[PDB]
Amino acid sequence: SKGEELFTGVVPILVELDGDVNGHKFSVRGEGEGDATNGKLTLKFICTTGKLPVPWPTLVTTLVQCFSRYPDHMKRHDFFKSAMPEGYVQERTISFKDDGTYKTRAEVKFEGDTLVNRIELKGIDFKEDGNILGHKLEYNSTWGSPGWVRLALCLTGLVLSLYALHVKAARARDRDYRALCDVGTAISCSRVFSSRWGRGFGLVEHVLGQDSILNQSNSIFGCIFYTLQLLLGCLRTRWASVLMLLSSLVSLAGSVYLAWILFFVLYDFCIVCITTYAINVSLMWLSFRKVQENSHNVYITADKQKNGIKANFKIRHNVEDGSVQLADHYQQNTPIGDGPVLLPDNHYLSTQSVLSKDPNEKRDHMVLLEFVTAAGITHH
Ligand SMILES: O=C1c2ccccc2C(=O)C1C(=O)[C@H](c1ccccc1)c1ccc(Cl)cc1
Repeated sequence: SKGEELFTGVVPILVELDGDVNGHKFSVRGEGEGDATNGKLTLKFICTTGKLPVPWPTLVTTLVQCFSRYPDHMKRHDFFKSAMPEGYVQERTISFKDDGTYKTRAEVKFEGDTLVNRIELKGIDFKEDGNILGHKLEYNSTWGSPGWVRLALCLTGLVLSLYALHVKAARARDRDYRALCDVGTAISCSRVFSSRWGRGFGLVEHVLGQDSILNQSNSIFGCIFYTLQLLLGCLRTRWASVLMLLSSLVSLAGSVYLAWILFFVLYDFCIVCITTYAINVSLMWLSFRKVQENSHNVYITADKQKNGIKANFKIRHNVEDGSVQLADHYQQNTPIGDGPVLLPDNHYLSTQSVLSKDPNEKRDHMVLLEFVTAAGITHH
């Protein structure tokens, strides 16, 4: 499109937002530059009216997708650049799960040589004690709390593993030892842990042999597993999530096998064993959900009825208590001018944000670095 030649250089950016959230009114100004060739934008935002009544991360999506890098084979699907320089109107509803809602309207046009994004934001039905009005979101921290849930599952698993190990040693030093989990002649964790399936899952011998250092009491694997689940719960990166998922899968397989042993070989209803199986399914589901929550894509489809596009996506904001806050975005773009625009096939934008602070800025502010690439259409 013709508007493309407006984006091959470095473009200055002005962003102006006036907001009102549960009656707390505020203004934000941002300035910076966009480099669509690299899909890179760098902007600094100031709250001009004082302290921002909402967390900065929640405003990132509102505070210029024409700076996305569309690969050469997808240039015919770049609506945002084709609406320039006249621009487009971008409207959104952002629904925060179990809390309030943002409603936004923006005009994005060229004024002289400046790309200008002017926004009105109205937020309603927010909880004063919630994560938003309560300022409980993490800004950019790379480690933090694991969350009450993960903490309970992992600590419980760790204590039960510790006691299991203690039982195995005590029973090995005394046949008449009766454990806490020795409930009856048919419920004896002592008998379970001291069975050959109590070491290396009764499998490590047949593969790596009996001297292998992997031939540890199953509860040793328990200690390491729950410990790593708990520390990985403290990291805020993709790879920690995948590791949590893989370890959860291994624990799942081992738990299914050990349950089969419990009911069809040992004829034992080991209450502590069933409990660790349940905890392990819980962690399986949590790591599965975590991996799903890792996706940051903007899903774009053409809207012929408005000669523009529509998009929807989910943002997950980290909460200081270790939980996550969902923000369901629904988005509409319509051209301002009357010249031709590109209506794309289905695709998505992949975006990466880096939030930081300016050590020299005394006003409430956000430094933002962003890389955005279009994808979702295979080049073949
Ligand atoms: O030694 C064991 C055994 C022998 C026969 C039948 C069942 C089991 C176990 O549950 C197993 C455990 O003790 C052990 C376990 C049981 C109870 C509490 C903490 C740890 C365990 C290890 C790995 C997984 Cl993934 C699940 C459970």
